[PDB]
Amino acid sequence: RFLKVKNWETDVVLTDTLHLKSTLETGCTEHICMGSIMLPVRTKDQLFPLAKEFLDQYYSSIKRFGSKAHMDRLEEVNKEIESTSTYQLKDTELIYGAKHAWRNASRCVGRIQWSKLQVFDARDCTTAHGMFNYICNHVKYATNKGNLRSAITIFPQRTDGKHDFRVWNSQLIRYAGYKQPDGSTLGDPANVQFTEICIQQGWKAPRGRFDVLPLLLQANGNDPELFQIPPELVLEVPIRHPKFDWFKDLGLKWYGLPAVSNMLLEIGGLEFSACPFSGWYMGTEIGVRDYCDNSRYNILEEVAKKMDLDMRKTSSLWKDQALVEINIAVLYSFQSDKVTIVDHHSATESFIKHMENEYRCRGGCPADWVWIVPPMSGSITPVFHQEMLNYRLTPSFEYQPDPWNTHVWKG
Amino acid sequence: RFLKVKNWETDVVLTDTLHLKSTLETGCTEHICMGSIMLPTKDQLFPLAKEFLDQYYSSIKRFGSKAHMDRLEEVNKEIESTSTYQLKDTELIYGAKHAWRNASRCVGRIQWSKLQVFDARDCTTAHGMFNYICNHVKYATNKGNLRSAITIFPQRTDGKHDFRVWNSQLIRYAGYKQPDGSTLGDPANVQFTEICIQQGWKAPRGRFDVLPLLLQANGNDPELFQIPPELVLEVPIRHPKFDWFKDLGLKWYGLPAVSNMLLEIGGLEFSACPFSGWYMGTEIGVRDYCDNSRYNILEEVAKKMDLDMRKTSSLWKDQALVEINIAVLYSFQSDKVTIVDHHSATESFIKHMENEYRCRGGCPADWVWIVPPMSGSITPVFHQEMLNYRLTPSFEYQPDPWNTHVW
Ligand code: HEM
Ligand code: HEM
Ligand SMILES: Cc1cc(N)nc(C[C@@H]2CNC[C@@H]2OCC/C=C/c2cccc(F)c2)c1
Ligand SMILES: Cc1cc(N)nc(C[C@@H]2CNC[C@@H]2OCC/C=C/c2cccc(F)c2)c1
Ligand SMILES: C[C@H](O)[C@H](O)[C@H]1CNc2nc(N)[nH]c(=O)c2N1
Ligand SMILES: C[C@H](O)[C@H](O)[C@H]1CNc2nc(N)[nH]c(=O)c2N1
Ligand SMILES: [Zn+2]
Repeated sequence: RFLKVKNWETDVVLTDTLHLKSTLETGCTEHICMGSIMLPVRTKDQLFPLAKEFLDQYYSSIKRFGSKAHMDRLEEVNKEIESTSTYQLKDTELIYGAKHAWRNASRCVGRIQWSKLQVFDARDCTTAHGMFNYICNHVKYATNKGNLRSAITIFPQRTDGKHDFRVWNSQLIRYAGYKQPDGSTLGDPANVQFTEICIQQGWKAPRGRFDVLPLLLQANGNDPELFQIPPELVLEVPIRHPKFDWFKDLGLKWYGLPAVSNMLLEIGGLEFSACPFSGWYMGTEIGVRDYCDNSRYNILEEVAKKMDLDMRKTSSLWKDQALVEINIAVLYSFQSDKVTIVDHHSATESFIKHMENEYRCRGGCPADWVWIVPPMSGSITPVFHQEMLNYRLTPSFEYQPDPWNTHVWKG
Repeated sequence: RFLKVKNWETDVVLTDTLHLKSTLETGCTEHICMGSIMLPTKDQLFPLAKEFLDQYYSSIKRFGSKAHMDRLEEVNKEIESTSTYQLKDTELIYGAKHAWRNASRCVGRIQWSKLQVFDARDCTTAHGMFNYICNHVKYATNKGNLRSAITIFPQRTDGKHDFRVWNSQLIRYAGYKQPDGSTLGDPANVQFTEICIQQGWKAPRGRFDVLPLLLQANGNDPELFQIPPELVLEVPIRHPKFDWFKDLGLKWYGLPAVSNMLLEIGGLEFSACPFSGWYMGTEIGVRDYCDNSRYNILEEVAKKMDLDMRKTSSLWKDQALVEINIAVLYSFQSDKVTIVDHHSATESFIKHMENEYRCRGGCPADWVWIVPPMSGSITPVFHQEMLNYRLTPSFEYQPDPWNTHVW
């Protein structure tokens, strides 16, 4: 069956057939759409079909489907599963797997870059000190003195689910938030709980507005251990505005490297519960969300005051005005310091090109519209007007519950 | 089977049960989500009739009363005999209000119960349609102080005797195919503007020409009517700070009035039910003024503000978009024509969502339409999970009449 998507700005009509390879479920039914819901141990029995599915995909892509090497590899995996109960990915399969998880990430506007992904193989890792080193190296390689390169580091897969590798941080680099006795927060409000855990675990907190949190790392199902990224490995950008000279005295800065560490990479049935990955920012992730959610730094008031906007009625659009100025300041700063960043206009445009190309070359591109359209100026970006189809392909990145909810404490 | 919705800004969790009475299909499956697609006999009539009357009598606290069973019988009898039935005034008023209450794509539903309903079921001709519509326009406009209303022409019969209002809105500007190659007026309306010309309209060929109504009665060929100019309240667009804004020659109309939808109540189909409320600012300033395929004035505005249009990263589009929208609100306010801004309106839908969760057990909402087309994440609806499902009575899209009318 063929499914058509229309762009209402251009009238371009695309045809999806790739949704026919979709496996996992969406959360939706014929009676309810759960399209705006944020969140809508594996036996031999289920594992070989998944391995087989993945390996048929790998071997088609390299143009060897049906070859001896393909059959022999099916055979080899088959055996390994029924004798040790799991199996090991080859280097080529792991690289391919991790690229495709990104390619299949329907909530990711940056996918035009999916084939340029430096894969770091950390499957020989055994301790939390080992993980630290691996993560320091990724951070240095990815940062690259401001010329950001996309990368992922992949630690040993799940075994019995009692011996998991996890990164407890939700991003490798993030600012502490501290809830004060008066009910206010210093630093990033989103990170308060993580920051209490670290403090509990022994971290001595400076207690400023921008403290880079320590990594909290779990190897082999063991209790997590604290480590401090070397500051010289943490590129930061002070934020200033091209026209407004008072902007800088707001005291704002941000880190250059966005690096998601709390997700689970599934490849061919295997579960990599520690796979920190990193790319580069779209400006609005900082200027819209990080600075301007009420539940984050919430600097909109202070910025509108200083621009002397009429603040006594929402209808002056003072919030909208302040938000655009802040975002200007974020792109200006990153650009001035030569730290890679992309604006939301250029990023949505690249995506639509990527999306069309994926339809022509792959029969589709699963895309989640709620996530792809930027969180300011939606309708003046070309994705707003693009119909999309959302579906789940493997390999894939998945959410997992935070580890402090599920960890069996040892000693 | 009971479903939770979380607000990520407040942590407020609401529990939806209303979806279990969801009747129609969404377009999604367990394999594919279609959340972002624009358009995803006697034997069926009685169930539909029954389901509706059941909710009506429940609403008036008379579920399973003599009056209730008596009516179910009376309707059951009318259908068996006539193949259709007629709604009581009270049923029709309740049905229209609930079609709006159930509009998953409408941010303005806090207002659903203040809807003045005009029963035009006795209408027989286009001239009659025209009279009813002018009365609707004048009543709803109310010299700038807008009031919600719907006018309801006679229901579908054998489907070759449909009443349709061919315009997509009661009041829209003309769009013209030009020798130049570009587009004069509103490009949304080009086709329809040509159908009017082609039935005899005398286009004045300007940027802002109020289109003539094309009305169809009892499946007849449609006719033209010029809404009296003095009933069309228009607003000149100026900026509270930029003196030059005026010189762009921008105006919009005060009355948003959708006329191309099909209202379905208890299985009955009202193919002509133009309805109107009042504008959210962004509807004119973001979409009407700034869409590529619309008036598309951002470049012209950015220029007058002397912004750096060399690179997209100066955010020149975004800056101009805010100002264009500031001017829309300011103008409507200055001329005292009701408008709501997107902050105020989404904050209202949130309180209305809460009320519906506690009073009705839920609220179908299409997040993709609810979240404004500018500044999404700074409005509270950005962070609010929503469930989308189809309840009846409802408004539905229908084929544009010309594609269908046997001429
Ligand atoms: C090249 C630079 C990249 C850019 C500009 C980019 C852009 C984005 C943005 C703006 C989001 C949504 C964040 C939000 O608004 O909450 C996102 C989500 C995501 N991206 Fe990327 N991305 C990039 C690289 C990558 C990489 C390297 C990966 C992993 C290989 C990745 C995988 C994902 C995933 C899994 C999500 C969903 C996150 C979640 O569900 O919490 N992206 N992308
Ligand atoms: C009272 C002020 C009202 C406000 C502020 C309002 C707001 C809106 C907005 C902003 C949209 C999205 C429009 C778009 O972006 O295309 C919309 C859609 C809609 N509203 Fe309202 N509304 C109002 C009154 C009404 C009334 C009186 C009705 C019916 C009685 C109604 C029913 C609908 C329907 C069916 C849609 C979806 C139309 C479509 O799918 O194209 N609304 N509303
Ligand atoms: C590699 C990468 C590049 C890039 N530009 N952006 C991303 C993803 C972004 C980066 N900053 C945070 C975001 O990750 C998701 C954060 C929130 C998501 C979330 C999802 C589910 C539940 C929840 F609580 C939160 C990743
Ligand atoms: C009553 C009302 C008030 C209000 N503020 N807004 C609305 C709905 C708005 C009025 N202007 C645009 C929108 O009407 C329908 C928009 C287009 C929808 C559409 C649906 C299917 C196909 C298509 F081409 C277009 C209705
Ligand atoms: C493709 C997508 O479904 C389409 O562009 C939608 C997106 N959201 C919208 N939201 C509103 N309010 N109005 C619209 O016309 C649309 N168009
Ligand atoms: C409720 C809703 O699904 C949720 O708040 C989403 C909306 N869109 C988003 N879009 C992006 N890019 N990132 C997000 O975190 C969210 N949050
Ligand atoms: Zn869906």
